Amino acid sequence: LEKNVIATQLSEEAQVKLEVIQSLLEPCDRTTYGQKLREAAEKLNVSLRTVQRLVKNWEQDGLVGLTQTSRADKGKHRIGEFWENFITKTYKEGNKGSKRMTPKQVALRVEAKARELKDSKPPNYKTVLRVLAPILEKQQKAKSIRSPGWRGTTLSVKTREGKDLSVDYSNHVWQCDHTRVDVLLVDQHGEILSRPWLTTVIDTYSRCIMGINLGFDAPSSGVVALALRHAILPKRYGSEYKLHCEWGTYGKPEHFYTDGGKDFRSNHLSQIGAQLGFVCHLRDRPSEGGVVERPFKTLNDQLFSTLPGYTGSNVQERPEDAEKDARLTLRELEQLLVRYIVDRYNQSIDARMGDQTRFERWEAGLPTVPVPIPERDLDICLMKQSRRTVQRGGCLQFQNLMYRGEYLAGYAGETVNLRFDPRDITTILVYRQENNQEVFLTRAHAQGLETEQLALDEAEAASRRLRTAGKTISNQSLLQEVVDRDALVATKKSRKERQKLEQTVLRSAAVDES
Amino acid sequence: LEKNVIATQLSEEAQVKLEVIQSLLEPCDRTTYGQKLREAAEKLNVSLRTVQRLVKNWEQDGLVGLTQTSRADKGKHRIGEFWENFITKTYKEGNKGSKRMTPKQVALRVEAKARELKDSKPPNYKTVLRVLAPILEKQQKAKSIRSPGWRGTTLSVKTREGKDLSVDYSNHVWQCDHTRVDVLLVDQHGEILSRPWLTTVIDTYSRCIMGINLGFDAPSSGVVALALRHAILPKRYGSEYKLHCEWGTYGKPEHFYTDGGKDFRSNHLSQIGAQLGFVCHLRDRPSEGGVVERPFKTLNDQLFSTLPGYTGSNVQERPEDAEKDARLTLRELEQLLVRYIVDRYNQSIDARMGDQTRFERWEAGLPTVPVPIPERDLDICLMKQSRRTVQRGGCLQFQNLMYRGEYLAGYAGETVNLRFDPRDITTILVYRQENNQEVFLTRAHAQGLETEQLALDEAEAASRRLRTAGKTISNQSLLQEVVDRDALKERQKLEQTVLRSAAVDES
Amino acid sequence: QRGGCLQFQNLMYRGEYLAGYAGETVNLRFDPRDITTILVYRQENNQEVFLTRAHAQGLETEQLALDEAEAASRRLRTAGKTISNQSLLQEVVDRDALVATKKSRKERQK
DNA sequence: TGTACAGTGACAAATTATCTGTCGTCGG
DNA sequence: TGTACAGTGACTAATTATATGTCGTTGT
Ligand SMILES: [Mg+2]
Ligand SMILES: [Mg+2]
Repeated sequence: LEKNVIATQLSEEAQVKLEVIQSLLEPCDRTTYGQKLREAAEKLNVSLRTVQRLVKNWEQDGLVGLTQTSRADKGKHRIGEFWENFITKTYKEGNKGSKRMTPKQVALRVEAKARELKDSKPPNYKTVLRVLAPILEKQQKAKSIRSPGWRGTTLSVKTREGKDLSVDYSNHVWQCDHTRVDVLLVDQHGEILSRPWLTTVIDTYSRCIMGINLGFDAPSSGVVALALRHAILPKRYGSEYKLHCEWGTYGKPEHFYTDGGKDFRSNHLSQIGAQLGFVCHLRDRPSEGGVVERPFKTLNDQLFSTLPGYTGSNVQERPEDAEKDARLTLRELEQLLVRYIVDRYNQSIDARMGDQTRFERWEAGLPTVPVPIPERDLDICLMKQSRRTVQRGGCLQFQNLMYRGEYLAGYAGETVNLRFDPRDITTILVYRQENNQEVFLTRAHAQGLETEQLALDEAEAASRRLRTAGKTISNQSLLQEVVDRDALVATKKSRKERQKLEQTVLRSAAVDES
Repeated sequence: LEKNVIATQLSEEAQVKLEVIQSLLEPCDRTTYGQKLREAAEKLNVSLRTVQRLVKNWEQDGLVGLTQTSRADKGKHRIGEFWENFITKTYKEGNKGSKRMTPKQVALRVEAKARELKDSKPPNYKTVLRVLAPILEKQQKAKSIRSPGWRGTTLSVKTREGKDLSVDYSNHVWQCDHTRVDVLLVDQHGEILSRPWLTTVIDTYSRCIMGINLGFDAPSSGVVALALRHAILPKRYGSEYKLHCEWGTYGKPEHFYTDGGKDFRSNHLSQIGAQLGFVCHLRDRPSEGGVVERPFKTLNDQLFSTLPGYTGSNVQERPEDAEKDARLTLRELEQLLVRYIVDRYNQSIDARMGDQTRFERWEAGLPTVPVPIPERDLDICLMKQSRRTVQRGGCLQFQNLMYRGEYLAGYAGETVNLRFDPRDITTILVYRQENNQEVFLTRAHAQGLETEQLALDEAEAASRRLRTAGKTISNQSLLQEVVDRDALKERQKLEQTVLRSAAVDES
Repeated sequence: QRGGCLQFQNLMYRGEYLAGYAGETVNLRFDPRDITTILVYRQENNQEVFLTRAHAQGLETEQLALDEAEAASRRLRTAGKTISNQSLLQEVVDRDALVATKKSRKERQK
């Protein structure tokens, strides 16, 4: 084991004592000790015994023997031990759970106990503040602790299962999460809508952003599936994005690492994982998600805080003009956000490295050039209805719609896996199991509405209105209920319901991409 | 103007110059003074001309003439004006409206313009911070500015009319506004309800709290009417409040001063004010009404922060256990809050004075002891229906309910002023205009409901349900649309039940 | 830093008994001829007190001198400066500033 | 003149470990 | 070992108003 003490900058009295010690450092003759000790007593204006004591402190200890020594009672209160423990316990107990008691309130409890004990001289307010001083101080360091982070090139990710998985190359481990964007948006007229949701997908080996989905829709496994589709497929943008670089990323993960939200623990994402072959993993804590969490802070600082309609990070920062100053449509925010991610964010230097651009680290990081996946083969993203049973005459029933198709009647009594798109359920793909291998059977079409379209949400909402009204349900009556609601909304003086208008602007951006 | 300057912290070099000047205070002779200069040139390691300059700097400035003055460039920037104006206005434009541009982002705009102009030395980010530094300190100072306060016995309350009310004595100007308390309360079963609303009525002259209302209920001209009657009437509290002094505070204001909430700028408070004879006055800014507002910080600091279920003053300071650690019901919180106001707060020192309690100053500050008003005469709190007309058959129809009155058939076709209680609309007081004055006529009653009590929000909720149910309008039909929804829960009804249990304990 | 870590010359140093001092300030002493190991001292009223040793982590085994670590650090700074806030990284800043500015729709009436 | 409670600089008093004299004791 | 950007001490280079000599000029 080891120990040492070193003097800090000497005080002026300690400097003088240093000159006296140097005056007493040379001699070898008892006569010269006597001479220089007596002149040192005169120089310090002290007794000869005092100079002897000073030399002995510098002999048995360092320069810290000729600096002053602090008192033994420094940091001990002179009030009784009962009172110091009473003040300490009263403060701590006053803060259990939701309660928040101030030192002044503690002082009132001290005075109340003093009346019970008939103590004419209890600790006053300043003494209570001093007694609680270190208790309040420690707290202020514990809240502020910095984490070292990782040093680079070697990285692993801690899962909620307690397992640590390494990250070895680009597209080894993707991560994803959603946020509100801190910007208010307007419709194509200039009336306010909502703050949109931004979903990002990001590669853990390179920190390069793989894809995004920006829209008014609340988070869902459908939103995660749209974001995976954009991440995975090769990307191209028209001149209206004004890009100078290309996003240039594509291909599919080996693992997908997420929060514990229902969106990522949904059966829909699990079916996407099994078809594309990328097992999912839940993060242990939000602090393990640093690679996906931090980019939202970076976007707030570099991008969103400069745009009209900025709402601040939270209500306490909200500019009073945030609703007076909203101007961007969703299509215009996406033009800005994609220019930023392609020309700026993915072109910045990768932290934990300093040598490499984030994209260059993705591209050089690849084990091999990934083979592009044809867009039609992201049909895997369709939801599966785990079974339906082929009824007599080849019918299937799904969400109250009745479907028939080109071969189904030969399979009556079997169970088939319907695979469907929630954006348009008027046609469904039917798959069956043969030799424990799922195979394609046919496309099934909702009888009598093959020329229409219906999202699953329209069919579900119209079905509730039919059940509430007490009317029967069939393909024609369900279709009539849907087109009648859109006609009734068209009679409204605003033609607005929040979702109908947010969907109109979102769909207008979605179908302007081509 | 006068123009003086004084030196401080002189010594560090200057004591050597000071000792030189002390050696030179007198032109003793042309022969000897030159020798004193040539001697001082040993203490300062410098020529005769440096010592002659030192003596001239001393004689023309005094002690600051010993100290080295700061350079003329101090606080000026060498980057040139173009860049100094570009950097200053870029920051300012980028923090316009909702934008909050950082100096780093300003530096990026500097590099962008320098690239356009083919400059080679666009100011460095460290110098951008320095150039923007002065206009950041100003912003921080302009937020931090303290205001003094009324000092002594003289006080002039500013209104939105630019008129000031001179507050001369107790009950001259009361004040009121509302706020949330910062504690989550529970029902009598221990499940979460919501954070109550607290109303306070204060007298401006004494700063004594003259009345309160605490409840889950919403700010409304009803909650203001209830705060008014609790303030005006003599106060009684039982032993379960454990009070050791009395809230001996009552009587009628001459003026009532408020924020612009719809509770206060309302016909209902106008009619209360005209019948009680007090004038309604509007607060010009939140910062004029500190006598109402500041009771609320003191209560957070002295009372509510020390109670379980405390929620903080805002969402960034919310204790994460607040939703799990709630324990008090509305009846406990009132039994604590009333004690706090009677034993502590009204008994503490009036801060403007230092030598009176808030209650002592109120009681001594009355121009005379006011007579207690009869509890029946607080029927001026009853809401007014201004212009309903008597139908043939001696009838009045009102919020779907139909009413019959003892002389009312004499006045079919005439117009009547109806006074009613939102807590109990089974009965209506009917007044009519005669000789251009109101005269009382009769106590009309909802026919077939004389044994029954309906509050206005129940008749309203029953009417909404009845309209949407497609059933007919009648006194029972409305009662039928109450008694099921009664018997069969929704937070507002659960809140109302706990609020009712407190009102029961008031009886 | 947590777990008893210190940063010096861009290397990360781990202290042997240091972990209880996270969030505290310490001072430190080393021989410029070899900065693979650093001596950590606590600060007190007139004295530094020797606290523990600390060793460099993630580096090569060969003993690291101080001048050599400065050199490694200027090679990183030189490499970073080759990506000289390079023009792509700024060209965006005008167009971000000019999709805004152009959209003055906050209060436009007829 | 918005406002009033809790936290914070500035100063004074009682207590105690620490530095100084003076003398006595022991060693060279 | 969460994660990566904006603000910040600590040090250095370029520019300048300023302190120091040296001599010429004038007043005493
Ligand atoms: Mg999340
Ligand atoms: Mg208000």
